Amino acid sequence: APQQINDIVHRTITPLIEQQKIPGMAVAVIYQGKPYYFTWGYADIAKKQPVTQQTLFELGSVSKTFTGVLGGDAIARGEIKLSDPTTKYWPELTAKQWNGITLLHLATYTAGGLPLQVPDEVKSSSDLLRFYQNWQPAWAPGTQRLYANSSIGLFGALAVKPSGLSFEQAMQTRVFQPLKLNHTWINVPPAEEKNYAWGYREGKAVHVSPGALDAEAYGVKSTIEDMARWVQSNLKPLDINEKTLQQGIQLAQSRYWQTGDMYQGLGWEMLDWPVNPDSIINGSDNKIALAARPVKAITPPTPAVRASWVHKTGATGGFGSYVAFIPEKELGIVMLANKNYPNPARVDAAWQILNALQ
Ligand SMILES: C[C@@H](C(=O)O)N(c1ccccc1)S(C)(=O)=O
Ligand SMILES: C[C@@H](C(=O)O)N(c1ccccc1)S(C)(=O)=O
Ligand SMILES: C[C@@H](C(=O)O)N(c1ccccc1)S(C)(=O)=O
Repeated sequence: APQQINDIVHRTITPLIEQQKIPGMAVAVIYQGKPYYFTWGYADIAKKQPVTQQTLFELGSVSKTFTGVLGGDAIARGEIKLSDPTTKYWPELTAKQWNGITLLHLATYTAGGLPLQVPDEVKSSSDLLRFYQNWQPAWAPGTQRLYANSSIGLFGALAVKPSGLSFEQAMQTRVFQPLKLNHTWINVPPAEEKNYAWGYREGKAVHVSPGALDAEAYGVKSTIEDMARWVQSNLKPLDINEKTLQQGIQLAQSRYWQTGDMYQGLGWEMLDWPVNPDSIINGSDNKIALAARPVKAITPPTPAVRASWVHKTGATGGFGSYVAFIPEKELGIVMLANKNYPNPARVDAAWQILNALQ
């Protein structure tokens, strides 16, 4: 590999792994249309299985970027509009607080205080309906952002309804397959089980537990190679042959809301490049990232801005991931680990690497 890339990546990631006690890690740097891969440690400690370029990691909330692009593709297909009322796609949602809550609000966490999690007690479809029917907003729509699986997860479920496809079938056929992400999964198939890393939490091997809206909010598993291809697809949407997917990728990077110095896309979040590293590093801490914050509407949304830092953190109980890229520089990074270690450590490492290369 180019020595600059080798050195920049190793000098940043080796200490990170040591400090954070990460059992296994894979990193991709995407530099001018080419990926460079690096791996460390163990996918399975007990079985002594190393992390390889074929190891599957749980992406956790990085999955929301796939959800956002799938939703973008459904808009491009003319199947949904972000301006449509939620009730158009879920007519059983008759409670009055839903008047004025659109798919845009669901997609961007601005419905007015939908909770981070769907309650664990929600086990059935009828339970889910009751939950949303009985939910009371703290805020008028389009006024406060509160990061929420119950928000974007419902967006993903509704976005695919006109197609008649299940969320998994829509994702596979409309996103994974056209982009040749052949080792990216909502449900890991038996053929891939030998590559599926264990997550580690408090010294125990764990995989993500089933939950309502899991696929839509945090349920994708992928390899470092497929994730590098995902970054390249989001860096160069016009190279995608399928018109609706090409458009959907771009719609996910449109800037719909601003809070502080960040802009909310569909799944993706964006800041102007060059960024203040303190703002992305400190801003990534859950003390800010999961907080309720006022939003300014961007009226109308800015189309995807080339000079942006585009990124997403995400975790499950046993995994921690980060993806960031800068379209104007054709530059990106993917960091996948089988421990949920703090967001700011991820973002700090990514910025050190990308800043040294840009
Ligand atoms: C960088 C550029 C491209 O596709 O070559 N564009 C882009 C802008 C934002 C995000 C991703 C790509 S584009 C289609 O505006 O010219
Ligand atoms: C906060 C969020 C994430 O970091 O991806 N979630 C999480 C919460 C606790 C532990 C691990 C992850 S999630 C996937 O539940 O939304
Ligand atoms: C992330 C997930 C998991 O099992 O890994 N968990 C979860 C549990 C209930 C609802 C949503 C997510 S978690 C946060 O306990 O680790």
